[PDB]
Amino acid sequence: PIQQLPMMKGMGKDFKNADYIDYLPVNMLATPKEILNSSGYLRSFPGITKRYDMNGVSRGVEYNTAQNAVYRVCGGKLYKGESEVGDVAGSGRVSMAHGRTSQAVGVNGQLVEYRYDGTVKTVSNWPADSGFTQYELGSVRDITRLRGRYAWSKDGTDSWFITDLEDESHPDRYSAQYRAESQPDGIIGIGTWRDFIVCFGSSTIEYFSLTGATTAGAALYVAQPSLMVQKGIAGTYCKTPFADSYAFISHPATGAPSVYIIGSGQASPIATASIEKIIRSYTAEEMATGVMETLRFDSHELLIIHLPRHVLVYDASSSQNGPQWCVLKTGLYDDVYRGVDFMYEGNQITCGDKSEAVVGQLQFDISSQYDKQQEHLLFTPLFKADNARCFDLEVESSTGVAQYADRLFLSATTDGINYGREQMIEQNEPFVYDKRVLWKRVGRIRRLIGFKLRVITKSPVTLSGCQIRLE
Amino acid sequence: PIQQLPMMKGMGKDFKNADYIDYLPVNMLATPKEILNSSGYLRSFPGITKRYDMNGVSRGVEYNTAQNAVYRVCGGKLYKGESEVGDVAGSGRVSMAHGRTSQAVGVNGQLVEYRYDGTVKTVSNWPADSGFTQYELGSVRDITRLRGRYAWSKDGTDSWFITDLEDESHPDRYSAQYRAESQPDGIIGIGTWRDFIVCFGSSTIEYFSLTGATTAGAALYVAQPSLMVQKGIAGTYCKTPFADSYAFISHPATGAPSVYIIGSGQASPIATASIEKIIRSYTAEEMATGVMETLRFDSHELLIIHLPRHVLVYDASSSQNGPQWCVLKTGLYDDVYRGVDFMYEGNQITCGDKSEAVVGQLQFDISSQYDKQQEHLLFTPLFKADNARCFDLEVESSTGVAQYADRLFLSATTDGINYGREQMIEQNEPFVYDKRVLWKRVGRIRRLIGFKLRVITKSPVTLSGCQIRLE
Amino acid sequence: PIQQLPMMKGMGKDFKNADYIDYLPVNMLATPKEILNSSGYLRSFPGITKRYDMNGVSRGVEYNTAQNAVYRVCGGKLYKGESEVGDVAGSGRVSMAHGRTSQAVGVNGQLVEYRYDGTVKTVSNWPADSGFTQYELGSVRDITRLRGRYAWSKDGTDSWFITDLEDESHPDRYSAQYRAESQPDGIIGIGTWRDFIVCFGSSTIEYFSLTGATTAGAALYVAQPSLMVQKGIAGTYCKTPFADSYAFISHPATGAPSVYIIGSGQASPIATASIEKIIRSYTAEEMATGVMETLRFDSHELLIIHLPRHVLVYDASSSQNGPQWCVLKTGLYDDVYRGVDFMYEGNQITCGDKSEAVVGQLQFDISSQYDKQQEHLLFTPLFKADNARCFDLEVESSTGVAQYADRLFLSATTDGINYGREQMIEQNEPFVYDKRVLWKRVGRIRRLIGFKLRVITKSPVTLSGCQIRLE
Amino acid sequence: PIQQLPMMKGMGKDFKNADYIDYLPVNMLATPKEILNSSGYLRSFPGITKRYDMNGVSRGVEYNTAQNAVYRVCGGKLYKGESEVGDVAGSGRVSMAHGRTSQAVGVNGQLVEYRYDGTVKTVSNWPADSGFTQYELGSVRDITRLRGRYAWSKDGTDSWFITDLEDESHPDRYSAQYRAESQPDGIIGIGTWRDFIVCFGSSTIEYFSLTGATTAGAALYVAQPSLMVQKGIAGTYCKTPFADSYAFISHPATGAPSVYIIGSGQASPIATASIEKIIRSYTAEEMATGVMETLRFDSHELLIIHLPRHVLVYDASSSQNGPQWCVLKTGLYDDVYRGVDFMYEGNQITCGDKSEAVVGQLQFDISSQYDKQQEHLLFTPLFKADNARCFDLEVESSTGVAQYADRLFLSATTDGINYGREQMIEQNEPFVYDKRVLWKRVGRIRRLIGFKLRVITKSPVTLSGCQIRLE
Repeated sequence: PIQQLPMMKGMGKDFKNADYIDYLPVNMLATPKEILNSSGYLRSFPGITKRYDMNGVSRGVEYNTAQNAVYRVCGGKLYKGESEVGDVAGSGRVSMAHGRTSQAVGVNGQLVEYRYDGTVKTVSNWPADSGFTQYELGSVRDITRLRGRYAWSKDGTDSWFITDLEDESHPDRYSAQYRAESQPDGIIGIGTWRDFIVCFGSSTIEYFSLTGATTAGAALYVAQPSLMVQKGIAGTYCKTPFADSYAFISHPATGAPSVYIIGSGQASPIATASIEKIIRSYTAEEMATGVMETLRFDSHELLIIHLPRHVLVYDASSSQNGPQWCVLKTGLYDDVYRGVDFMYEGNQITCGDKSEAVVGQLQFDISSQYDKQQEHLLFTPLFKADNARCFDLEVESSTGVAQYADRLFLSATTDGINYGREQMIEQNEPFVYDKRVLWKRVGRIRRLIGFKLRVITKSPVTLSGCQIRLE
Repeated sequence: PIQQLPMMKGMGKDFKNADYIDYLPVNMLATPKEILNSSGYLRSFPGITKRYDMNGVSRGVEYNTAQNAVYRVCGGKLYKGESEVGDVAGSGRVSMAHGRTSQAVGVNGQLVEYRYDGTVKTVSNWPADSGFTQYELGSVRDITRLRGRYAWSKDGTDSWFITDLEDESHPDRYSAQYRAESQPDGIIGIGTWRDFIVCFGSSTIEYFSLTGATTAGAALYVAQPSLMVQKGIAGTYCKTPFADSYAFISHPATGAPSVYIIGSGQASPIATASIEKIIRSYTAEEMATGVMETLRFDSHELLIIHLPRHVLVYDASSSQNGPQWCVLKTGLYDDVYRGVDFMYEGNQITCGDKSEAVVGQLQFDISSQYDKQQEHLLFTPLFKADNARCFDLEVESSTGVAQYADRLFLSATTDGINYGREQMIEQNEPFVYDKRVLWKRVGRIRRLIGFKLRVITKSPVTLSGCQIRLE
Repeated sequence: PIQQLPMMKGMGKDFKNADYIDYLPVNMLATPKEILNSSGYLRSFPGITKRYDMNGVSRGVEYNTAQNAVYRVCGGKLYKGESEVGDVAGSGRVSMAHGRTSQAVGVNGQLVEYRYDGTVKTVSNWPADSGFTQYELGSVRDITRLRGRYAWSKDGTDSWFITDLEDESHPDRYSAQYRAESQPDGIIGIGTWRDFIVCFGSSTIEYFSLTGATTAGAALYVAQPSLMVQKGIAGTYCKTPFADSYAFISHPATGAPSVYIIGSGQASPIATASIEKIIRSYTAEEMATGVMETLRFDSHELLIIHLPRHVLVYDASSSQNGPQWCVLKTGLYDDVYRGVDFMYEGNQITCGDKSEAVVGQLQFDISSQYDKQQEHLLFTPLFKADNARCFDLEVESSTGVAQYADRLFLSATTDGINYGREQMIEQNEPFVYDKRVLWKRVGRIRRLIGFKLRVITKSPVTLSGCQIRLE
Repeated sequence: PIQQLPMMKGMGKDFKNADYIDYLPVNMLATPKEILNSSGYLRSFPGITKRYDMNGVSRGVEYNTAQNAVYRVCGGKLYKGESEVGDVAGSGRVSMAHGRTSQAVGVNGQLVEYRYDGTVKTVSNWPADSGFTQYELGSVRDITRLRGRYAWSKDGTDSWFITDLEDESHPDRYSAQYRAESQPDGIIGIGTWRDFIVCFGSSTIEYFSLTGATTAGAALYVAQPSLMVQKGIAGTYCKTPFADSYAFISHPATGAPSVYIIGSGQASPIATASIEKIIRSYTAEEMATGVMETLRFDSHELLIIHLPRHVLVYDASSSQNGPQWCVLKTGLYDDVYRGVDFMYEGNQITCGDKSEAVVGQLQFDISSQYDKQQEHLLFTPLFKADNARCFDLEVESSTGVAQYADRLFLSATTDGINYGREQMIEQNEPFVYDKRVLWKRVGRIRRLIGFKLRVITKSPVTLSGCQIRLE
């Protein structure tokens, strides 16, 4: 009897509290596709090759559609593709937006607009000489663009302001300040959904639309209670437009945090129990600092979440049997992934870096990150097979492209935590397209068994059709 | 013939009047998950370890989103986190809300507002000197906060009042009084759903939405009869926002009390026959004093109901096979559970207490309550197995974490009430991750059988996939 | 055991990065129909036979419903059916539209109207002598006709202008200019959906409908934010009305480009992973110049996409097993297909040419393009058939219409990339309707197998019911 | 092994391009009904018996509800029932409508109204001496009636007009001229759906509804863009109200023509690939002259389409497994069906003629058209038998009503084109209701087989339950 073992996700035990957790594949994305007796395979995440040299670690990215080019804030410089454009202060993640005439950056509590001519302005009140209203423009937390106006949220006071129509360096003359007020507090983040300005506080998300006022002094934005969601976000960068709405990480104000996707007046959880355990392992800080982004390539719709010790990628295309989460990492010892700020330009996906002043372009026919071999794990779930005495562990691996006959460590665990002997089998060989990755004799399963299936290589890893002979 | 036995809910007989009741697992939550041949396991509720030392028993808790903190009323003091910020009179349960500038407590019929600057005020009528309308302000029953206005229900006269926008310590100048008015009486509780003030009476639930009127004397709230629910609440704390609406315990004015969740003008029953019997056991009093809370952790969506003798937890994430209720208790003699007022902050869930002046932090890797060993009960439904002989009673447990090889009392019932001989099997062992909790020989089934499967532990208990060999 | 091998879509491995890709049929369309034990067959694309001689290569086509005739722009001439009716400058693709009194061509930043009375006008500002408003009428990108008004998009400035009701040669006197304005940039293309002017930018698509305002200077078109889509188009000719909405190619601004179909406020993906890889193989240029068109015949609803090296046809009527894509080509060495600008007039589908100054009429009873034989491929997917020892490779073919006993090359790959020896079998002979295309002996199957099934013909090729005996 | 052979629709090969086509039953209607192990039968189309001798070939028909009679334009006369009530000029198809005081015929570009009192008037402009508006009344293409007003389309000018309320001989005093205007051109046909005037052009079908305006000059009709259909019609008589909306033959302006039924803003295709090929066999001419009609009898809903060489009938009440088309013909050599202009009066279905100056009434217990023996065919789809010997081919026929023992020609093809030997089997006998149409010895099937099953008779043919023994 030949038995197939699912490999898109495994099961194990958390030795800290003896709870059943999910072993997520490392550096492997699940592609659901009927190939041969498998209906899906697993492919290594594309490697990164050095492309440009920047000032420092990346702090922001955005695909400007006005200039049709990628703008990145890395280190202390602002770039338009490769050419430096200006200077940026601060040291942390910065908010970015763009408009008809300038690229705006929210940094260090300032809304700094770099115009395409070459002039750098800052958002500030109208001069007292002009008969225009003066607002309490405090610090700046997050900025967006809508209808030819920059809308930015003041730091922790439940207020936001929109710039004027024909002078973007100053707010609107009469009515520029708006508030949520369907909450005690919370303006943590701000975005633009379709034509609504979305204010994500804590335990509240609100939508504001244009009212089309004509008299001076009237409010130009009105809340829509029919679309408000009773949930917040953890930090100012714990949100992103994922598919057609916003996917975010919930604030601790409504319970234990988890990943949600906005529906219509409600949020639908996307994180599994294991993902929620990983998130809960973080404090309020180290989670308010998480960065969420989205990627799209080869029918893959990925949501990437970076936290100070993890990088979790959720696939919306391979979630036919529940959410599909994988863990990205750099090196061989669970070091946090190095890529960040993915943006697709021309015909290539370009990413920044978290520790060096470099930028990579996500090559597809290699798996090495800046010419360094990487580790891919593929766990199999536990199952009870008393006295099975299994044989012929076969995996279908797509070979042919590599630099060396890189091998594979196959090992078995009997308790769900502790793995035993590791066997090294050639899983690939350059310029050969018929390999038959197979281990003939495996042990006798006493009560439980699980398989590890680790690979370390600089080449793409494709695996499918994991099967055994149970007899 | 190997047969699997469900553990999430057992059957039994009620010896008082010979009825078929359900045996609800004690201190165990059912997590649905494909473990191995089981598709779900049962995990002990996390234990409580002392965190702080308060003035007295807990009287309320609320997550202040304006301050991003947790406010607890315990004993006679009000705490922000761990440090006192004021003194609260009275001894019973109090209502808590918070706004931009203050934290309001409805206690002893007074809306006492503690401002963050150090000023304690009481909501009272406007001075007669001011040219503002004066209202007959009675005792305060329940309070809530919406759009910067405290709305509070006066005791038992079907009236509620909203405070002024520019002075929270006084009611609104011109139109501050409203009446549900679609009911002969009843304002038992108040709350805010999304943007509507929900007023729960006895045998009715009304929604009030903002009119937006600007002229003086015009009502700022209009009833939405389309959303009216023809059911009430038993007590002023017999309601809680559960998932996206309010879940409550119905008032005797509409028949036998039971647990409902509000849909869209409709209430869907959540309680089963056993829960209805448990609720009906108490009088109208001891139901008016019930408490309801909500917890959310590891995809677990628990609705907790505290009563004078029963603490019942309904899991909304494991109700696929019908509602899933469990019983939480302290000690080995069905004493009521001690933890109360659960609230998550930072990365920990903290709970008050019902008898001692302490606050615990709900540690997960232990199962004891303040270093006191706990009793966990499971049950299997009665089945007719005439002349069958049971062997190889296997139960799968994830062992490994324990300070003692805690044992397990297995016993069988043949009539559904009385359980026979009790046998001790080592169900756990320190630092051993494969145990195979098993009993070789079970007796011959005469007519019926059920199993007890009691555990006494200080460490987490995980159990799944009970099976027997019926032959 | 007789096993059926589908040929609607094969499977293989890319030899540059070892990824599992699909193998689309070449020059074949899958017609779903219960023929015999098959439920579908595959028929060659109709061949092209020379119809007319024109000035140059095709640059645009349209169906003037006012004149009830096909207008083509080939080389430097504009033809109404056969006879030329004007001259068109430039060298690239031109936009076409028509109305009651003229045929408008958008070319070289100009809106040139050739009127049916024989005279040629051009869209230009109203003379300054009149009191009518003057706009900045720069270059043109895309033009459309709706309600007797020509609406054209200014090149790269987000603005679009409409003509006048009584004078199509000049814009509207008072309010002729409109903008999307819910976007940093993008006016890439313009169209008319049902009664709305649809503007496709980068990462946004907007809809405009008639207001009905009669006062001077009032807006005549209003944007409908409810119908907007958060996606753009890759180029100005990367869109076509397919069924009841616009099928387009997404712009690199929203991520990796692919093929979408607009629904109601959202875009439904169409392209498969292999098609997305093929699209991604192209840069921003050589993708913005791609063309898309729609064909309809014999219930076939084809969406054709022309790129510098690939012509991809998507069949909407045969997409019950997922999207159905095929590749068209000219010659035997995967060149770009020469037929372009299909339009059905009278009872014939007439098409232009990409390399010569000719026009074909798409004969159905042949398959040769301008009396030149073509090559069709029918791959079958790989499968694991260890030691199968297959026999009796049968394909059911409808023969009889042939000018020679055309053969068929049958070959098998054992890895998905490299194919073996080719055996020639008569799949056709003139004036015979019983042929039994069959190969008796096929070799033992080692691990995998796939069949190529290539034909080179001047005659129609119909194939169905590919089967083997595996024993 | 007894196998049932379906007869509702066979399959064969068109030898011009060797393409699989659906062999439609000739003069046979499929009637779904559980008779015996068959679930449906096939009944001969009822024969035509001469009723009246008119002035010539029929040109139009309409059921006048105002007079509760039938108006037929045959030859040069207008007939009310049987009697002649007027004279009509021209020789082609005319348009019919009827109102409160007249029967209106659109012919020769003129709207000629025959009033019930014997007055023949023509729609014409008001005399200039009046104070009412004068329009540019061109020719008349199609006419209809709604709300007491005659609405007619001006030929080839995308405009239509409505007559006056109190004087149907002149257009409305102030606002009688309306224009589609959401289309380059095309007013091919006009009708009324329920209360909406439906204007069918090329590529557009629009709806106009009452405005309710009372002032002079205001538009009585406003376009409803929410119901527009983006498909035209081939000719002025290529549309009929089928069930609740209009079934129509699409214009070549939108691609290859087909048959559609209007839904809600979209047209649902009804034709199959074979019917699309049959339609495409004709040019734009010879298809503009196609005439559509509807029939209803015995739970049979029939859509009849007349072309110069094909009469195709679609049965909407027998389309559970797909469209059910049949071919009607006169004589033995596929001459076009003579019957035309079906209309139900009293309890007789009455039809005109295409060649003779007579009118028939569709007798139900015969099958001859004017005492001429008719031909019926029932093909069987091709199935691969591959060395199966066939015996005992039986068919269930309900005999009894005949004047002679009519015989049936049974033959079998092996390639779908050329048929074999013809065997004559008595399929009917006068006053015998138990016949057992059966043929013992059929040949050996080499590869494929199909059956022709032709019956030539003057009597009704009812066939069902065709079965054969394959051994």
